[PDB]
Amino acid sequence: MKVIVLGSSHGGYEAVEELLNLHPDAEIQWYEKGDFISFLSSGMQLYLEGKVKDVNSVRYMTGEKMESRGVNVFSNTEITAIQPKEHQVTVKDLVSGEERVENYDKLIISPGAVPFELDIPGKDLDNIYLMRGRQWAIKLKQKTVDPEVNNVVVIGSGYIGIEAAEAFAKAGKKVTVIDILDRPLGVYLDKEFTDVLTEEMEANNITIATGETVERYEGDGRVQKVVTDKNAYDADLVVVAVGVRPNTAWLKGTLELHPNGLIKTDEYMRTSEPDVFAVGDATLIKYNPADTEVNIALATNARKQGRFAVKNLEEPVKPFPGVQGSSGLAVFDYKFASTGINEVMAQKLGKETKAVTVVEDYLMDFNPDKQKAWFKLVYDPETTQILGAQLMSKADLTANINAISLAIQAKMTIEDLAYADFFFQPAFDKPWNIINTAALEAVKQER
Ligand SMILES: Cc1cc2nc3c(=O)[nH]c(=O)nc-3n(C[C@H](O)[C@H](O)[C@H](O)COP(=O)(O)OP(=O)(O)OC[C@H]3O[C@@H](n4cnc5c(N)ncnc54)[C@H](O)[C@@H]3O)c2cc1C
Repeated sequence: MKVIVLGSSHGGYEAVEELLNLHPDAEIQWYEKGDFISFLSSGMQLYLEGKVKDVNSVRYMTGEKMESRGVNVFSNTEITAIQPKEHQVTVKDLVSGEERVENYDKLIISPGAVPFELDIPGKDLDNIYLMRGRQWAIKLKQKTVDPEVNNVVVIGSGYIGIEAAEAFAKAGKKVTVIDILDRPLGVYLDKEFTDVLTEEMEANNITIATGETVERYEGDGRVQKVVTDKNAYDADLVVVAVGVRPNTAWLKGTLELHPNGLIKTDEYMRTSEPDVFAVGDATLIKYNPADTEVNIALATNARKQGRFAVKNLEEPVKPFPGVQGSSGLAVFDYKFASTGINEVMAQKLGKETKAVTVVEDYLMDFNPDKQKAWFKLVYDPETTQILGAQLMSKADLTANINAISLAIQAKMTIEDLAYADFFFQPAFDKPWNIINTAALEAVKQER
């Protein structure tokens, strides 16, 4: 049984791991069009801030290690087309230009996504950079110490844009973040959280320009200005972090795709064609808070889907359990985490919700280490089932969001969480901990 896996990033990598422990006998080929196997773009911020010195260590697998396990690794080799009925792919060795056709019994593809670019005048003056992969990581890092870079503009105020803004602010640059949306990180956090984070970023000389549409880049050879409908900003470097496009144009006509380019798959990771499975950023995933399919481009999702594709390789026997969209990040001193439905998600899905927010010290009064914490619990108005939660503090309390992720999956209610058994010891929390306290508030709001 010969299985070909496309892609060495999170989705493709975990498919290879699950093949090794479920089908040790199989002939496994692993293809990567790039030069470097399994670079962790999630670790790029630690490298840009100087926490990690060696860019080549920001990875989780090497071709050498997988070959020791009997996998055939082909780096610098691109799968150019799939011929699904005859079960063949044509591959191109990018160093020699050779093209050959390869047959498979089963094919798992995790083609991923590419950074979205602004197709505007000035489009590629020098020093308009993107943020994905090893080559961009290295170029961004060289700019961090360049004395000619004084002003950097990042377009996009989502997760990746704020990571870039923090990294260049810490390198001593002046940073402006521009976006059409009215709040940074709105996809992850509601207004009472992003108001605090905006103040924190502005204290560290990041200007946030919201509600503005970028119209063109101006400069002579290299960028010098970014002009929006409302303003013109000086820029020595631009980081475009607007979003991501599925890497699927080459699949048009071969596999069924959604209007937005995402690959259609069912709950067993099967595509429209026999024996080809698709995983990761290029697909939709079962979203349990709202019982629907949503594109949630996270490494956690791609890894779980990669293993479930291998579980359903011979028979559709194991439907995907679904996810809650859990995410977490530190922005200067604040560490936040969120899961499930928040205001932007509810708007997009047309879902009605209720919520309580508690802001108080997470340790008892007499303990001098006490610090404020913000917690918001979102629940269904009819059933009072838990639909989401967001938490933030300068203290690290983020592991508590893992309990809310499970509560949503288990369809627990505000009353279940109000009296759930969480430990107490006064160096760590209060007799009713942060989750108990917000659920107790919600029980009062519904009485
Ligand atoms: C800056 C940054 C920070 C992030 N931080 C986090 C985080 O902290 N936590 C988290 O959960 N997620 C994070 N993510 C998201 C996460 O990295 C992605 O969700 C995940 O990498 C998706 O994996 P994938 O396999 O679907 O695709 P991709 O990572 O896009 O990889 C696809 C791979 O397949 C290769 N390929 C594509 N086409 C072909 C082909 N035709 N032939 C051969 N090879 C091909 C590509 O070269 C690429 O290596 C972050 C992403 C970025 C960019």
